[PDB]
Amino acid sequence: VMDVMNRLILAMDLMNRDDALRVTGEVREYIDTVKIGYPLVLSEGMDIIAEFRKRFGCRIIADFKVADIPETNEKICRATFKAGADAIIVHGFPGADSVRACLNVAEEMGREVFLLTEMSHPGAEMFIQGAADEIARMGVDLGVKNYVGPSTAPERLSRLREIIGQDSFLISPGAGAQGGDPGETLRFADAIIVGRSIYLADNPAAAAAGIIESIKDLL
Amino acid sequence: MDVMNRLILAMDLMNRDDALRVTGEVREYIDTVKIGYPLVLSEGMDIIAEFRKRFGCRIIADFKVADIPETNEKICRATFKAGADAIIVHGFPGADSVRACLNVAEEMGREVFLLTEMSHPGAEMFIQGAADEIARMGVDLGVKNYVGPSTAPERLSRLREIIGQDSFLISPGAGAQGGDPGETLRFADAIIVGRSIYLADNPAAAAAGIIESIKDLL
Ligand SMILES: O=c1cc(O)n([C@@H]2O[C@H](COP(=O)(O)O)[C@@H](O)[C@H]2O)c(=O)[nH]1
Ligand SMILES: O=c1cc(O)n([C@@H]2O[C@H](COP(=O)(O)O)[C@@H](O)[C@H]2O)c(=O)[nH]1
Repeated sequence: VMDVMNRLILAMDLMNRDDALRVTGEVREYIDTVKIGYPLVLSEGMDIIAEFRKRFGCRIIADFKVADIPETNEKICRATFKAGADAIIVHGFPGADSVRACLNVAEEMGREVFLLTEMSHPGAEMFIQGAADEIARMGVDLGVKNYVGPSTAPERLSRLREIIGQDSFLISPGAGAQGGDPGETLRFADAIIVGRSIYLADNPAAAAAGIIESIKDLL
Repeated sequence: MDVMNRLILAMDLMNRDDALRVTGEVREYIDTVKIGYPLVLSEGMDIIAEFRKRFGCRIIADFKVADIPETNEKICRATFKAGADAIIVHGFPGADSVRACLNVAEEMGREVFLLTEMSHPGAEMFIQGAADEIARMGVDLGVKNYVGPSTAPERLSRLREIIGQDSFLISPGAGAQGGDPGETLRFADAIIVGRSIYLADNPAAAAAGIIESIKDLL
């Protein structure tokens, strides 16, 4: 499994190239894994992945929540890996064929798929929560090894870890700004994803170091 | 929304030169183009302004927005800054995520399309069972624009029943995926068509032919 420094993944959702680069550079000593999503990619282009790889010693997870038909999923993954992303995040709710399309490209291209099985925000309760156990089990059946589950619902996160087993790799957003607790989350997740708590802080470095100190015994 | 010939081109080619050439070849038949991540992630968001400059077409950004509300807001803002007229959003992540998109669209004078049910076989596993409830959620939220599948006309008809005749409904899956243009337009306002046109030996003749086959529905 990828070796995530300090069990901490920066969610770089600033939409300005200069700011994203400044903040990411400032926390570089604490984090070697960066999640880049559409807020930044749609603002600055896929070349932002190239610039991050040039500037920092960071793994790149493309948080694109892939959610299309299999044929379109295939193209999205091909474009994303071509640009230099190490991994891509895909939704499981569109079903098994859509997930397998992504797995097949990642296999061909030598990269990784993460499966998002359940989400951290209130709206996740309406439709996703009820499908989550089955989406997770479908992931296991398809051979998915990397997963995403919510920091804001420890009870649900614990169940996800059960389903996927101790050998699978699990990352979790929702600590900090959304109210999730880093320590409790790391009881089940391999790494926490953290965005605003860090990138909106007056001192992103101090904020990152503070999170890390709070979980020191877990490293 | 007034779509020429009830036909929306899904431009999923991933090369700028081919995308522009093929769109130019069928321009006389359409005035609405769906641009998705295959083209955008390959060529950049500047392609949206390039299409408007070359064709003056309306642009629907098919980004299947499916994140938390805060991120959805950022995605729509970036998308509309690029010149998109409309954006397609998933309903499965729930109401707050959809409302986030509605807010930005209102702020920038754009439209949100709610994808309530999909066209491919995997849609049966999780989406189909939620689809009616997602459509009702759209109605509750004041959504007026919807997306549903040409490959399942009985499901598309049910979607039309829920949203009413006043809402706008577009539908992918005709052609390559096996849907029928004429049957689909019994329920949808417009059909979305990609491969049947953009992979055809002669895209212009392909578009013309589809239109010929539905000429009585125009
Ligand atoms: O269920 C999920 C899945 C996500 O990818 N995310 C993503 O994780 C990040 C969380 O950032 P933040 O720490 O600012 O709340 C955002 O990029 C968001 O899109 C989430 O918040 N909840
Ligand atoms: O349920 C859906 C929703 C879609 O947006 N689409 C999109 O509609 C287009 C269909 O293209 P095609 O005519 O080549 O099958 C693709 O861009 C696809 O991503 C779909 O096929 N099914």
